[PDB]
Amino acid sequence: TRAYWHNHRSQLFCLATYAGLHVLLFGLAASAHRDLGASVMVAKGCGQCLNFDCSFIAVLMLRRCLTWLRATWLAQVLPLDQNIQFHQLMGYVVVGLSLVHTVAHTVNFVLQAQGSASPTGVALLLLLLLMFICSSSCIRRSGHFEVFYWTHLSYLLVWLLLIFHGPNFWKWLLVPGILFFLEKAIGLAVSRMAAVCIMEVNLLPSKVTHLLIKRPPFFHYRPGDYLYLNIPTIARYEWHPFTISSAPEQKDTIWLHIRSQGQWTNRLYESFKACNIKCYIDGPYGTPTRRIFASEHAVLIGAGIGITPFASILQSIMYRHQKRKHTCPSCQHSWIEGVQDNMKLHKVDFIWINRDQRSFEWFVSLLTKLEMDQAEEAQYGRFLELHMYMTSATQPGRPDWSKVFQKVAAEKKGKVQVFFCGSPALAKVLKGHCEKFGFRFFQENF
Amino acid sequence: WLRWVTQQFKTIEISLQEFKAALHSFFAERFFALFDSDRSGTITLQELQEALTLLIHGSPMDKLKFLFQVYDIDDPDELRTVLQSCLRESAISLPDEKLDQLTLALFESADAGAITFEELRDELQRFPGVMENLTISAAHWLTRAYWHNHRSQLFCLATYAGLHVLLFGLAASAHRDLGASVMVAKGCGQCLNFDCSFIAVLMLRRCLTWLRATWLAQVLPLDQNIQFHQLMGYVVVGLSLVHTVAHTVNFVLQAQGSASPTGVALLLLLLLMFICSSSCIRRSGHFEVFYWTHLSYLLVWLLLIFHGPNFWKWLLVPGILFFLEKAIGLAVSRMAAVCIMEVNLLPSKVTHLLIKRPPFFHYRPGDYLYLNIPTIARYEWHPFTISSAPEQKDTIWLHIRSQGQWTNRLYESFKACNIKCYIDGPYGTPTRRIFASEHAVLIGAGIGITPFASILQSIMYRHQKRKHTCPSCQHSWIEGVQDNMKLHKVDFIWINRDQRSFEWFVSLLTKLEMDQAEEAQYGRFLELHMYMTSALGKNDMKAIGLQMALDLLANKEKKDSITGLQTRTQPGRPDWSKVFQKVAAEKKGKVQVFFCGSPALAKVLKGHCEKFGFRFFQENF
Ligand SMILES: Cc1cc2nc3c(=O)[nH]c(=O)nc-3n(C[C@H](O)[C@H](O)[C@H](O)COP(=O)(O)OP(=O)(O)OC[C@H]3O[C@@H](n4cnc5c(N)ncnc54)[C@H](O)[C@@H]3O)c2cc1C
Ligand SMILES: Cc1cc2nc3c(=O)[nH]c(=O)nc-3n(C[C@H](O)[C@H](O)[C@H](O)COP(=O)(O)OP(=O)(O)OC[C@H]3O[C@@H](n4cnc5c(N)ncnc54)[C@H](O)[C@@H]3O)c2cc1C
Ligand SMILES: NC(=O)C1=CN([C@@H]2O[C@H](COP(=O)(O)OP(=O)(O)OC[C@H]3O[C@@H](n4cnc5c(N)ncnc54)[C@H](OP(=O)(O)O)[C@@H]3O)[C@@H](O)[C@H]2O)C=CC1
Ligand SMILES: NC(=O)C1=CN([C@@H]2O[C@H](COP(=O)(O)OP(=O)(O)OC[C@H]3O[C@@H](n4cnc5c(N)ncnc54)[C@H](OP(=O)(O)O)[C@@H]3O)[C@@H](O)[C@H]2O)C=CC1
Ligand code: HEB
Ligand code: HEB
Ligand code: HEB
Ligand code: HEB
Ligand SMILES: CCCCCCCCCCCC
Ligand SMILES: [Zn+2]
Repeated sequence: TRAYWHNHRSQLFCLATYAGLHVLLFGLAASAHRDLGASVMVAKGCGQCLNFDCSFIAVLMLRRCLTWLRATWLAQVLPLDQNIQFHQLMGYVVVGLSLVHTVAHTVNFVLQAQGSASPTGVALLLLLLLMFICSSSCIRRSGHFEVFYWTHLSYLLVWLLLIFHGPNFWKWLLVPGILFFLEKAIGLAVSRMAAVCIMEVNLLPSKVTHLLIKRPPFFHYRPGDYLYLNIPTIARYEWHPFTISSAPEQKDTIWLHIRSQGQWTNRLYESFKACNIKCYIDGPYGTPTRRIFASEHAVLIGAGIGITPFASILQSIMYRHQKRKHTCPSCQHSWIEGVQDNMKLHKVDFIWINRDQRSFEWFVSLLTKLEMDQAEEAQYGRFLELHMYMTSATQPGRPDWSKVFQKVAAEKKGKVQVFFCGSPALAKVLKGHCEKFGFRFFQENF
Repeated sequence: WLRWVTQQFKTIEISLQEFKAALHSFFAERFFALFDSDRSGTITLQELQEALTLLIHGSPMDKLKFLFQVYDIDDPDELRTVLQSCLRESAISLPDEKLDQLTLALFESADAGAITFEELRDELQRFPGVMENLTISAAHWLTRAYWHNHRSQLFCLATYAGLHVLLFGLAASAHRDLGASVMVAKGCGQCLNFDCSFIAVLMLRRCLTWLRATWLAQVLPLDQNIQFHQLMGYVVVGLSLVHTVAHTVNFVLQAQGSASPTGVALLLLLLLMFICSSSCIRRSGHFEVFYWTHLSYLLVWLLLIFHGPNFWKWLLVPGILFFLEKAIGLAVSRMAAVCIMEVNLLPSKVTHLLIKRPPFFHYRPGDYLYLNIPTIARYEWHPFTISSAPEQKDTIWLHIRSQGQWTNRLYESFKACNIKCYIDGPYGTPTRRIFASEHAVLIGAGIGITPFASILQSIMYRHQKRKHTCPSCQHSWIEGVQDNMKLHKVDFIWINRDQRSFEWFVSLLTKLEMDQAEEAQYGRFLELHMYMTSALGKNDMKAIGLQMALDLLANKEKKDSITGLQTRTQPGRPDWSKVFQKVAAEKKGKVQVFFCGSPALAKVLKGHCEKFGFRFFQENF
């Protein structure tokens, strides 16, 4: 659709520039070997393309530097949450190109039939087929992940073999390769790790587990800071990110809501379907959101399914709001302090738009809780308003942004803002509606 | 002891001149007069022996009689003169009315018309232990030291010299066949390829900050990068000189195209930079002229590309790193066209900027910033520590001390507002570990105590923002914790030679302490200790007499006259045993020490913390 193109705009640009660079290198090597007949030309071309891919696959799968890029607007412009299913694509392309390359050189060696390169080539083809065989989803689907890791560790020996197999290859391999080695060196046992222990585990409906891990003493995170969880019982060497779904004012534990959407998280749900186990979290990462707490009548709008950090944001807002309701220990006169200047809000909206509540029952329960929490406080003033839409049947059907925005602009609470977390098809609509009413728009990357 | 006395006497007849020279002042004159018992002006061996026996081996009554004889210049006028001489020796800069009131109080509390010697002893009896502890400061008579601090800089200098002798030998061995000329020429060629390449990667004003926060700042020096860079420049000039003379001797031996033209060009360019980048160009010149002339590093690198055939191999990494960082820094990268709200000139040539806090400017307590002023130096960017707590929402302070050519020129110019300045936002190590503790002991030794001002002001702001008062009953009560500061007490121990440029810090701590001293009746939350070690120690008889009036003035006013502080200022170095014992005596939580100073005290404090079980820290700033 038109909005499919608008959302996938930043994906199609990257895919097309990749295909363009491939055809550029292919044609460059084609021209430089036009003299040879139809077999070493395509072979040299595919060789150049393989150099490029077999080099940059690693930097495509760079873990630590990718997080640092996710914080800036760079995450806004190009999609850097897709690195895994761009990595699998570049792997498939390496396999296809290496296969056609072997076919080209074997046809050439047959035509010439009418060392260091060829044996190393056979071994390289065998290893690439090993990785492409023991790295497909059928290997992690069944509950063996360490087999996958051990087989797919052979990229090291593939790089070794390829160093003294392609003449100009080490030039390509060096910079991404040295970046990869640097990042694997920075990441050591307990560099930013912590051997925290699960204090409890719940199993909410819709196959979502609700980890209550034990808070590490010196672990301080802003609301919305995701962590990279690791559970040896499930998979020893996998590190899947997860968004902390508990307001930082939680001093005892750290929640994590882990929705079943794959092979690791499914393994987690099924395993605990049978608590104190080992976990190794890796720090708080994510965008700092002080623009919300330093605002008035913020309008948090979360669409799609990237709204787990809004649970943390809303719980932190309501905690810091309850933390300004004083009562005299003698007169019992309860008076409400004005702004604390660490949170400057006078109202909040929350418009969660989705297609259903398939996986988010914990979210709906938490929002009813935070709405009933101040429901008796609504006698003088309502702080948190909840607008939840479903668009498939709670006000069913898509909203009317003119209507809800005019309802916002109806009463005067201050400088109305917007914060958004969703599909860029809707982000520009919100930017247009937003500067129409003088609402200072913002957009969040999570 | 007779041998030491004879040696000391032989070391100087010993007239009053050599006496004052060995003793290192009107007190010195009185001592020279009272030492020669025969009033002969020269100190014989017998007179010096008797003086030493009466001072060291003499009883406290003998020392008291000697002090009384030295004090009676013939009363209040003599006491005032002696106290003035002592303060001149003690660097105690007090007002004339302050000294008058001190002399009056001393004459009131000591004279029971004239200070009687019996009355003098009866009053000195109030001084506990000072009787036996009475000892003249002149008797004080009876390198790896700075390497202990330089154990990290000398590491860098040594590895640098090693990585030069390595390249020199590597190039000399490969070309030993050439006779005595091209060997050193090619050695210097390689050393130049290294220095002219890395001298700029030393100047990373952006990546160093990221490295300044890490423990790499603890292991190797990251503040003295400018001096290491100047040193590498000096050795580039020296090496270029020997390299040109090597090639010219080679040429004249052979005579007995890129080489010669680009050689002359690089030689002249490096000489131009070495001339227009000395101290004199900025002491009495335009910082802009310095910047423009010494911008020629681009031209030097360029002409070096097609002069050293394999030089670009070196220049690849540092050149691209330098240009990457320079491109990251753009006109609105993180700059902010901040407007000075107002400036002051606090004493000791320190200027005090109040720059208007940008609306979207959030800094932790103790974050520095790279201030620039297009009026002082158009292009230089100097770092400075925010000396205003974050909870202060109106303006950002900056306490800038004249310690060079930029800051000094700033002070001079303002000595003659709404100007433009381009700060570079917050930096620095995180400081939340100071707030998440109990009875933290912030110790600031040396000249790194500007962020402790910010931290103390933020701590007191939060403390005052956890004191409540009901609008109805007016019942005032306190809270337990605010979840952003869990402290229960703070001890600020501040060692320095003198109050030279920190009287603003003094006037700030006075404010903090007295702002809650009237609440210390039920609980004291911040304890201020201030040590000016250069002041005369409480063991010196003159210093004993001076304290014998300072203490009375304190009891009269309840304010230590030196600073108006509620606490008293303790001259001399601290006995960390007693300090940590007093810390451990009371129980306010898990003690945590913090520190910012020279490693010489870092090791002492780490040893004592292991002795007393306190989790010593040392923040990097
Ligand atoms: C910052 C962030 C926070 C997230 N928080 C949550 C959360 O709280 N709850 C939740 O249910 N999901 C969350 N996800 C998405 C995802 O479900 C988990 O991150 C995790 O990747 C699931 O692993 P999986 O076994 O299902 O992956 P697979 O089933 O093996 O892979 C299928 C999908 O998972 C993605 N994926 C696989 N490995 C990774 C990886 N290492 N990093 C990122 N994506 C990966 C693939 O791109 C694809 O979309 C988050 C993603 C990100 C980027
Ligand atoms: C994080 C930090 C915070 C500081 N805060 C203060 C403060 O609040 N008040 C204060 O009086 N001083 C402070 N200084 C020290 C110093 O006075 C200033 O940093 C300032 O840069 C000195 O300028 P100058 O022109 O006098 O130096 P110059 O006269 O130009 O140089 C002489 C000395 O200054 C150093 N220096 C010169 N240029 C720089 C530069 N760009 N960056 C760092 N050092 C340089 C040299 O290494 C040498 O030690 C701080 C230093 C650092 C590293
Ligand atoms: N960098 C990128 O390229 C990014 C891409 N994405 C894209 O996000 C998509 C997520 O799938 P999905 O979440 O289904 O798509 P959406 O993100 O469009 O669904 C989000 C919600 O917005 C609602 N919505 C869309 N337009 C309007 C409107 N005009 N008025 C009111 N409500 C509206 C939809 O309702 P209904 O479902 O009823 O239409 C849906 O429930 C992925 O396909 C991915 O490609 C995500 C992030 C960034
Ligand atoms: N990593 C490094 O190499 C660093 C080095 N420095 C050092 O900072 C120094 C600055 O001069 P300065 O700050 O005077 O050097 P110091 O830090 O040694 O002097 C600072 C204060 O510490 C006091 N002091 C020193 N040793 C003791 C002790 N054993 N017991 C009690 N008090 C003590 C001094 O008292 P008194 O003056 O009375 O002796 C002085 O008041 C430079 O010489 C430099 O070497 C600075 C930063 C880091
Ligand atoms: C270069 C070479 C190479 C190649 C060819 C490849 C190829 C591939 N691949 Fe690879 N990978 C790689 C190299 C590679 N690769 C690396 C290096 C990585 C990273 C890992 C780590 O870090 O450990 C990866 C990673 C990876 C991953 C991740 C895991 C997680 O989750 O953690 C995946 C899934 C993949 C898949 C794949 C596929 C499917 C393919 C096709 C065959 N991979
Ligand atoms: C990785 C993937 C891969 C694979 C599998 C392969 C496989 C192969 N191969 Fe190769 N190659 C390659 C990649 C490859 N490859 C490269 C990259 C190169 C380089 C390119 C250029 O040219 O640059 C080559 C190159 C090459 C050559 C050329 C030589 C040189 O060194 O120069 C030849 C002959 C070949 C053959 C071959 C064969 C026969 C095979 C199978 C057995 N290869
Ligand atoms: C060519 C190369 C080079 C050389 C040889 C040099 C050499 C030198 N240098 Fe230099 N620098 C440089 C390159 C250089 N350089 C750079 C690149 C820089 C940085 C700048 C910027 O960043 O802008 C500097 C920077 C610099 C500075 C800084 C400024 C401020 O304060 O901020 C100074 C002072 C200097 C000095 C010097 C000296 C004294 C010498 C000796 C002559 N230095
Ligand atoms: C800047 C500093 C510098 C300077 C000034 C110079 C200056 C000079 N120089 Fe010199 N070089 C150099 C640095 C230099 N340089 C280098 C670095 C090189 C290279 C070395 C290698 O091996 O790398 C050379 C090189 C050179 C050579 C060899 C060959 C080529 O490379 O082409 C020669 C012959 C020369 C000469 C010379 C002369 C004659 C002069 C003066 C005029 N050198
Ligand atoms: C099939 C989807 C392709 C998406 C391409 C994403 C590119 C991510 C680049 C990440 C660089 C670190
Ligand atoms: Zn009351």
